[PDB]
Amino acid sequence: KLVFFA
Repeated sequence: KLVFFA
């Protein structure tokens, strides 16, 4: 899994 917030 890969989750990325900006």
